[PDB]
Amino acid sequence: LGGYVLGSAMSRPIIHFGSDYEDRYYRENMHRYPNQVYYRPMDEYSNQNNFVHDCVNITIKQHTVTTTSTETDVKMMERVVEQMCITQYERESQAYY
Amino acid sequence: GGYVLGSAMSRPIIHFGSDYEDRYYRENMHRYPNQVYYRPMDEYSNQNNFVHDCVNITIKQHTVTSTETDVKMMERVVEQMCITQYERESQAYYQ
Repeated sequence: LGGYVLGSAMSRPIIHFGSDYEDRYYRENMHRYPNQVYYRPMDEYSNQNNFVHDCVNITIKQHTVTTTSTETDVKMMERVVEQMCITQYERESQAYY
Repeated sequence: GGYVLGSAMSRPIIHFGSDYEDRYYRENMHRYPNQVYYRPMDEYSNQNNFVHDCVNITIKQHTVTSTETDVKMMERVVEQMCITQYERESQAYYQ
């Protein structure tokens, strides 16, 4: 809780699954998940653990509100958001110090 | 085949959107494997096909060798280890 900011677009990561169905589904459908994440702006209480934790949590919540679907899409959304939040951390911390 | 087994590595930190899953991993991460199988780096490798192959072969090896929760967790762990292995291998390969 504390104010989040919507980050700039980034290229969507390719997420890999051991199941052939899901692996292909992601390749074909990745263009439909967001390519931006909401995050808590970096300050003295921030570290990589809580930055990504907070980012994944709020981004997933906001996407539910914004979308006003399937089990498969939920699973994949969460994985792409985590990878994007890690990128966002690298962006915000290589700009903080 | 043409795969190798990697050295054991620190288990990855992974965050989940569900509070339950997020805590389950925290508490049960030590019971997923801490090494992956992968296609060793050569002039055809890049991050995408390396991770693709490593996830495919490692998951297949552990299927041959679960709750829905553990299967999800396992895949996330393997993918992060595969990404870390790529970083290690490509750094060495370009020397």
